[PDB]
Amino acid sequence: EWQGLMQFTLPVRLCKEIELFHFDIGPFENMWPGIFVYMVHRSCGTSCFELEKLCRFIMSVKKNYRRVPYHNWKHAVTVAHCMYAILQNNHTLFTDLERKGLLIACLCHDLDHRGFSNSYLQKFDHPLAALYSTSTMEQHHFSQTVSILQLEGHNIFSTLSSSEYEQVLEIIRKAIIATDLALYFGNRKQLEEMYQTGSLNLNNQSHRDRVIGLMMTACDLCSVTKLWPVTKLTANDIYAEFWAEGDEMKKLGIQPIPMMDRDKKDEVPQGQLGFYNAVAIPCYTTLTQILPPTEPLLKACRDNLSQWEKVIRGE
Ligand SMILES: COc1cn(-c2ccc3c(c2F)C(C)(C)C(=O)N3CC2CC2)nc(-c2ccnn2-c2ccccc2)c1=O
Ligand SMILES: [Mg+2]
Ligand SMILES: [Zn+2]
Repeated sequence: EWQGLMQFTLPVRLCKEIELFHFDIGPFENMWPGIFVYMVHRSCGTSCFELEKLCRFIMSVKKNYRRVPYHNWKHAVTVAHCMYAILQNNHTLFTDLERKGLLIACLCHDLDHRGFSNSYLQKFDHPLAALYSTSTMEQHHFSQTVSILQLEGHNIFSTLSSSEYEQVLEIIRKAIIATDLALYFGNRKQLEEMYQTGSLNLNNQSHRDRVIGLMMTACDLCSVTKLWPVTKLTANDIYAEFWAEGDEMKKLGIQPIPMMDRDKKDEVPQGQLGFYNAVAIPCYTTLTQILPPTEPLLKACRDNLSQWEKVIRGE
């Protein structure tokens, strides 16, 4: 499988489309691994990784996403593509090591997801929660990333120096942990404060980490930034996963919270409106403030919000 990837060439008709924030990978499943190779090559250079190691790595990542309704291989590549578009539109700001780390972090950020929230795992004293008390799944995702990197023929970072290697692994660690949405709220609030007091300073590593964390959230949530038919379908996948978790609670006779209850289906449009207003709009607003070229994400998020309003109002 990995050898045929080495030969892959992105069809020329997709060379312009892939640069756009709203690009939907949906119709191109057999190309997803090749699309990631393409994005790495354009963003980090063709001399960045040894091609064979990169190809082995990508295929091992793919195999370590489970067949769940939403946190699957499709989501991994979708998030990686959003990061690509952010990086391509902010060419001066990030280092070569950051561009490498962040594309890899995005592809890996939900590795071996089981379709359960951290809350679920903690409540039922699952072994992963016994191991990782906070940001439970995210620590697991990073752990899985490191395990794949340490496989024979998979160390894509083998040709970095000792210091550069630990640096990129820390970029990846922080970026994956930042995808714990519980951490986003505080991160965005701190960034908003720093922005408006004019103290935000990208020479400051801790400020940089915060900006990278917000970029990670923005990429992770980017299904809300696609054209309406794409966004609407992805919402189906998201709730399928919410409801499957709810169903697991019902197996103990336990009534789940509304968001995870398939019997509360009629409340979905209102639920989405609430989520866009409370989470997605603030995310892309703050991101656009810090990185003006990301504005198309906010524009697309606003468009989908108005679509959900129309659904609620029966228009
Ligand atoms: C209602 O509709 C939606 C609700 N959520 C949502 C999710 C988790 C949590 C919450 C949410 F709102 C709250 C309630 C804030 C919460 O505490 N968690 C758990 C998390 C803190 C640790 N996400 C999406 C969405 C749109 C795009 N990607 N995702 C997404 C889907 C699954 C997981 C994460 C994000 C969505 O569409
Ligand atoms: Mg996650
Ligand atoms: Zn994710």
